[PDB]
Amino acid sequence: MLKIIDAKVIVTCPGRNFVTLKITTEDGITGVGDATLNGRELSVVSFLQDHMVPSLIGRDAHQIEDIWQFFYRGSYWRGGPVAMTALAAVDMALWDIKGKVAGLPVYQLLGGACRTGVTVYGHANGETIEDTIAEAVKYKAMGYKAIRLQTGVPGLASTYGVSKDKMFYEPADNDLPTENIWSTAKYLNSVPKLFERAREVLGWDVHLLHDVHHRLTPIEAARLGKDLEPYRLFWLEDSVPAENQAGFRLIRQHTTTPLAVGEIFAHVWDAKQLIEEQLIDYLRATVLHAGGITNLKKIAAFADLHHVKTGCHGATDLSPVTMAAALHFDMSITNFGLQEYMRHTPETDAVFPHAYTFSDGMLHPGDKPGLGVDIDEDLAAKHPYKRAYLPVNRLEDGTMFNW
Amino acid sequence: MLKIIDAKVIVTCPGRNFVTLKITTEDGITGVGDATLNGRELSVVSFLQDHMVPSLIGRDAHQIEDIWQFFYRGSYWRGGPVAMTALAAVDMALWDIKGKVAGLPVYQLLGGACRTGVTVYGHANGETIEDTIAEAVKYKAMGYKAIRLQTGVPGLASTYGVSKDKMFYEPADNDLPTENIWSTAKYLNSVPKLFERAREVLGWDVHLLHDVHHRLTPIEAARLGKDLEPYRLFWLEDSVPAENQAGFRLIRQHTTTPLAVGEIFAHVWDAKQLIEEQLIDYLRATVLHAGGITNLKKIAAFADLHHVKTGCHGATDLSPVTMAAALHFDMSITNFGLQEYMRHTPETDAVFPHAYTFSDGMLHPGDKPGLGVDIDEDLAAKHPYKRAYLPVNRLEDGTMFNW
Amino acid sequence: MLKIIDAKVIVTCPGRNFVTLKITTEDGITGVGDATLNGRELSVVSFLQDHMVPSLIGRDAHQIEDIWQFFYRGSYWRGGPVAMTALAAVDMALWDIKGKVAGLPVYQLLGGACRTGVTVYGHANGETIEDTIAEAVKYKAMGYKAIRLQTGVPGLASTYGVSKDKMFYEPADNDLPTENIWSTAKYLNSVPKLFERAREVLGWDVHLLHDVHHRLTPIEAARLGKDLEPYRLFWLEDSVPAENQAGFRLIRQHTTTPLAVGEIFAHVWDAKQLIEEQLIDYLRATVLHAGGITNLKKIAAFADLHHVKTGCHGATDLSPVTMAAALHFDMSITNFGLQEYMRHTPETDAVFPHAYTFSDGMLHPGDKPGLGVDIDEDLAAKHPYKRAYLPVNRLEDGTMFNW
Amino acid sequence: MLKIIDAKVIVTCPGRNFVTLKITTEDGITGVGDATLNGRELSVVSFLQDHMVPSLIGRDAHQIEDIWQFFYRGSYWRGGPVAMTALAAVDMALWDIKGKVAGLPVYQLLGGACRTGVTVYGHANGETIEDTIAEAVKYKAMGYKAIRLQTGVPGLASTYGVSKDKMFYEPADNDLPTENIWSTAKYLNSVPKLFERAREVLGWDVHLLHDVHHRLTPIEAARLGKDLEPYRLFWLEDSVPAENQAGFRLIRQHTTTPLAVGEIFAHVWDAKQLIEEQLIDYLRATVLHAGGITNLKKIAAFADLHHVKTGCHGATDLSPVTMAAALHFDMSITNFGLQEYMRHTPETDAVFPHAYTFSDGMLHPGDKPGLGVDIDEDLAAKHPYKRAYLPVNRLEDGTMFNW
Ligand SMILES: O=C(O)[C@@H](O)[C@@H](O)[C@H](O)[C@H](O)CO
Ligand SMILES: O=C(O)[C@@H](O)[C@@H](O)[C@H](O)[C@H](O)CO
Ligand SMILES: [Cl-]
Ligand SMILES: [Cl-]
Ligand SMILES: [Cl-]
Ligand SMILES: [Cl-]
Ligand SMILES: [Mg+2]
Ligand SMILES: [Mg+2]
Ligand SMILES: [Mg+2]
Ligand SMILES: [Mg+2]
Repeated sequence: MLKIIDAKVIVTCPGRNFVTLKITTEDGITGVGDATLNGRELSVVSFLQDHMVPSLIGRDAHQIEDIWQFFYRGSYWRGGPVAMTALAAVDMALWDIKGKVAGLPVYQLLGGACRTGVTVYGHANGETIEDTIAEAVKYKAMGYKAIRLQTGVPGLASTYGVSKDKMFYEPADNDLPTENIWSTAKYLNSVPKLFERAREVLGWDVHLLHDVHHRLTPIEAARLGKDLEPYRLFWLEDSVPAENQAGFRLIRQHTTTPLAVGEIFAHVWDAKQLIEEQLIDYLRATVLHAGGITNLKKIAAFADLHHVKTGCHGATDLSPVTMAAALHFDMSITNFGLQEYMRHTPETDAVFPHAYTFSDGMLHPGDKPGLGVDIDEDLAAKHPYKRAYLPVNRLEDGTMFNW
Repeated sequence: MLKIIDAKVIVTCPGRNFVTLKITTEDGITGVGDATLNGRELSVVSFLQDHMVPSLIGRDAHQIEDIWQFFYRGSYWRGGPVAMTALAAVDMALWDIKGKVAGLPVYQLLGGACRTGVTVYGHANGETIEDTIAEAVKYKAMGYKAIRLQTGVPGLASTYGVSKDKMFYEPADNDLPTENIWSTAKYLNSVPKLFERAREVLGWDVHLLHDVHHRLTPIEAARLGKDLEPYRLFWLEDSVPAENQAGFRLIRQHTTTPLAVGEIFAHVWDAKQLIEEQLIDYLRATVLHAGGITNLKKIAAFADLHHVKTGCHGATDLSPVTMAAALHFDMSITNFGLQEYMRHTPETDAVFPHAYTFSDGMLHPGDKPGLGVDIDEDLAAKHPYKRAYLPVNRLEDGTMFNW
Repeated sequence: MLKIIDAKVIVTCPGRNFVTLKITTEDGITGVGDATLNGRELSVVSFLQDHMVPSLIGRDAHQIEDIWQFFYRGSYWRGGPVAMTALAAVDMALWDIKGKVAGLPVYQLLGGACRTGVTVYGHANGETIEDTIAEAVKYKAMGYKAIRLQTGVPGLASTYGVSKDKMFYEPADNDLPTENIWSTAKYLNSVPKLFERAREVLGWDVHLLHDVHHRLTPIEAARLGKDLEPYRLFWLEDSVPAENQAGFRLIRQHTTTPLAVGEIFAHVWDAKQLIEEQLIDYLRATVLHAGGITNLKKIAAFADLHHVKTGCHGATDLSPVTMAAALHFDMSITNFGLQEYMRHTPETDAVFPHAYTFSDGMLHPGDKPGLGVDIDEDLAAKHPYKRAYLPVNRLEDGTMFNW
Repeated sequence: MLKIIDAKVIVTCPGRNFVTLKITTEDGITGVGDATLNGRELSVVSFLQDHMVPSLIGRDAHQIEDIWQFFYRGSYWRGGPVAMTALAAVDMALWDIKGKVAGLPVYQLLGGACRTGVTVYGHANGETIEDTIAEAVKYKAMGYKAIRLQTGVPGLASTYGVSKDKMFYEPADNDLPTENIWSTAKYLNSVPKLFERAREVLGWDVHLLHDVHHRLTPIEAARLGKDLEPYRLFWLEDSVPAENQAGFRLIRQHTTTPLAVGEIFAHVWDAKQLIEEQLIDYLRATVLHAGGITNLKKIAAFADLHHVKTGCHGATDLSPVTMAAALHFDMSITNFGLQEYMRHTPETDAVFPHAYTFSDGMLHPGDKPGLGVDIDEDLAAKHPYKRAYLPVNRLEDGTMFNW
């Protein structure tokens, strides 16, 4: 019986915004969870502290599932990114506690080690094809086994994933949304050239990825998928907005390029049709935005029935706390595919001291009891919240579109 | 060009919590929109004032659809109760402003009057059948053409819809969520007697409704539906949790009792399969919780291709701002089914003076420019926020369940 | 790192045959897992000691999921009752060891407590209706919340569930399989009277079950299901052989009597269509015959996406080791339906001392570290293996049929 | 009335393990059946001798079908490789007896001769493409009309089907499973080159096969299928693990390369969806592992309705007894496709003297009464069981995978 005596939502910006729940049990055992929802951070803060937290006090922290259900069902209005991100943080924290009590790293509870480390991909980008490739060469020298390639679009001032940042990508860069302009035709005409060149310079053993980032229609993705088959990509991610899951039928019907989707998914329902109809090969949903370890685990199992692997989203806006948690999950399942790994700042790392390590293209969560992560509150207090928005995207005619 | 110069979020609790958005244009033309999310109110307040509101400043209030898209797509993490309720408030207020600029009630902009008024249902409930029927008799004498009936379950301390309230039902009643105990079997064995007796006393002209409130499995709903066929109910609402929309296939397959669902839906995607497969007869989604007049209008047109009518939710946690917007939408569509009408408190009515009127079993939005509703800010300020939660539900063995 | 130093298979027959696997770790921490396959026991014994066991030596007992996969995939010939029962024993014993290492009951590792106990059903049976009802009355007085009812068929020497046993049923009763004679028509014409009378005497609060035990065609099950609707059965189990899972479509299409199936299933693939098409309401698959806690947990999460609950089989040929593992799993899931509970003999209980307890219609696994169960090897050795077979069934014309 | 007076399970290892049932009738007529289940041999031994055999004694051997049903249904737990391999051996033996009594080879009972002999394929392999091709040239000179091609994968230490053995392949080569490492990307990049070269050297009249051996996902096989179309393969076998039969839809949708699957199948249910949806062109299931002559015959008939032919598995771990039986089946059906033929050792041939012969690319079962095979018990006793396991396979990251 592990009485919860305190729960606190902490907000800090050591290079970018992060929200963190910290839960303290009667005898001083603590657990932390990530609750960062990029571009909408303080909405999760309230949902937690004004609403969910008062129900945590006095409860038995052992009851992870019951607590999961109490909040998911109890809110009445169900699901959604704000609600499911709040719950992920409770869940992460509860598993962290569980691990400490058991005296085991969290993966030891979830099925134990299924591989020697978690293979990641990094983030090569450049304004030109040459730029991008040079970045990919760098990554390949650094021992990355998988690399994502993004490059500027001829005749467009900007496009997703290209900037001055090289080991990562931080698009929430302004106190109002940065405005972008877009042309599907110009992208579709040019981006295949990138992977053609990538194969010429980099060879065939390295895994290459691409994030389309919500900008195509199904018949368009189908075609990009087709143009990309000669270069044997690891996956083509978020090719089309997926609220209409049937949208992926057209793509699957026309290309064999492997498909990923789901960083934004809040619950299993966002991916069910996609999984059950075998329309994707990788699910990108994370413990952070789809309701924590408890839920992602149920989802991965459903996914394994349909040849679907995990390709968990790994952007900078997932704190080290999420990443510790993602690693314990990644380690413990059979159908793991890949883990995205964007480098945080050295200030972020200082605020969220963690046991996980990177070597030979792989992350490993380490073997500390629980998650193997904590939050330095004093250092945290040194960096207050600063408002920052994700960018937005319009068509050439001004049409409001998808960034 | 109608420049937005200010936009403020107002929180008041004249009998229960309500969140309101009030937008002001350069020329002093104002609009209001409801943003209430029962039991998770402050989270919407944050989502709006900390995140959405700053983007409103300086925009042209005329661009309703662009602003709608800007917010829906620009959030990146899409949909969900929080985001869509916040967007509803914006949408309602822009429509209000549109109305005023045009010197017309909103419904005149959306298609014109399609009926002489909007037929409502009221809520009769009680511990015993005779208590519930006694109440139904009152509502009929009051000229209601439709009545929802809820009654206690023999062998259970409490059930949905049953309490000391007669003209409404207000479960957001405690500083921590009230816990309840549920038995499906006891409920299924008893409720049909409710309606048998209802028909004996009230006869066959009055429409009789029932809200199952999330507590059945499809095969159980099938059976309850069948048991209730003899009494010709207008609808059987929320019989099963709808995240799995294919769930309704089994109900539809076994009973001709007409089906309602959707008060908690945040977007078209929560109902798409239900509508396209003709699994339901009434959609209960509202302008408040499904992204406003803009979104609900698209949804209604889609629903009409498949014999689905509107039966919008209208419990008291929808403020009179919602009700005004709901009544304009209701007036303006071919496929109107019915409108729920729970009496707000006198204090609430005073805080949100409105033009809409109730006569002869029907509401009417009235004919003022805009929505015909405002918030009295001085009066509002006399009624501070008071934290209050919806109740939760567990099975006899203690399993977390749905309320 | 928990090196496996020994792993031995133990065969004993304290009232009936049981096969047990006992794994020993370098530091003297041990675990047990049930490996009993009624009527084909020694085949599992061989599969384990001659083939699987040698691979266990020297492995890290922590790696539960890897060992699970090693054995499932490494056998080459996959699935099947033998292989999956043998793997179940391994899985149970590793979970037992995991529990002990962590100083926690297994259920604490799988999600924590979700209910205050695990509601069971007992078995009332008899030659005549009055004999069966007489027995149901006893079980109700004993505080059972659920009761299975089986009764003799007029015009048939014998039928399933009927015999001189009251608190259990043990058909593995002869050195060569007992032969029986079956008539579908006589059964279908009589059994509904069972439940009519059951309801008259026992009333409508108690859950009433029925195991058809494989003897119908879909169109026949459809009809029996319909005939039994008036009596509101908790479930109708194994109504038809399920190798053809589309068979349930016709039943589901014609009746709202809730359906159970699956005690004999060896893997997820035996139930996948049944679950995904919502053809059933309860899955009867067990940790013993479907590859253990590891597998059953994935299966349960899948079943929960489709309104399917667990109604695990629990006849006496599942040893108390199975029951301990079953109770930890049952305690830990949101979608628990019910647990079958057949009383083991006193001698059996003595051979497998256990922590689980029965009170007020509910079992509880208790709170010892691990599964909370052991085999007493000296006592076990006093009860040699005794060959015993399940009975077989033929039609009136002599056709080999299903028992 | 042919009373069975004795049934004996014989175990021997004349180069590799084989299990054999021998059944003796009252007047001295005997029949033999194969019961070898590679890597799990003694599990079938027990299932037979400890469990099934006692029910054979005293029965009428004429009753092949009733006996088939008695054991398949009678076991209660149904199907699975262990159970279905045991039953195959009973069935083979019973048909062998039947043929002797009738004084005819077994094919004469099953429909008689449908072709002049049974066309086979052999097994070319090599570390390099050159190696493999040279082996295929050899086979083509030896008069083989069909040849399977396997070759080493660049940058992998090992891969399926390559070894020092040339007229066959014996992978169960160790007293614990040999461990292998795997890379899908490296295989997919290189194996098409093999068949390109094969066509250049060998020409277009010879039939060429390839066994993928369980290592791809559907979208991957689809692609390999596509890359292989220019070389017009006879089939691409076991491209993906088939427990999810819907997995083959994606492949069929994208390639016209002919598909085979099923050596591991235990029953019709393992192939039904695959057959009924026309997802494969060849079924590889055998009399050995899918329940003997009786069952495979029913299956072939179902297969003929959907353009599916037999491509029976023929590895060394099917004894001459199985091969005699496979030939009588192959001879007697309209929809025969191909028979795999790996050479046994000369010691195996001595222990299982057989009447079947090989010439001009074809096997023929001969025209002796019954199967035309027996087992030399004295020679058999000269070679005791020796434990040997099939290999296993992990990904580069250590993930437990499919061999
Ligand atoms: O149909 C209804 O009126 C009910 O579902 C509502 O009272 C519901 O319980 C509340 O609006 C939830 O806030
Ligand atoms: O539901 C049940 O309890 C029955 O199906 C079992 O008694 C079954 O007959 C035996 O467990 C088979 O071993
Ligand atoms: Cl939300
Ligand atoms: Cl939301
Ligand atoms: Cl098996
Ligand atoms: Cl088996
Ligand atoms: Mg992305
Ligand atoms: Mg309702
Ligand atoms: Mg049963
Ligand atoms: Mg093969």
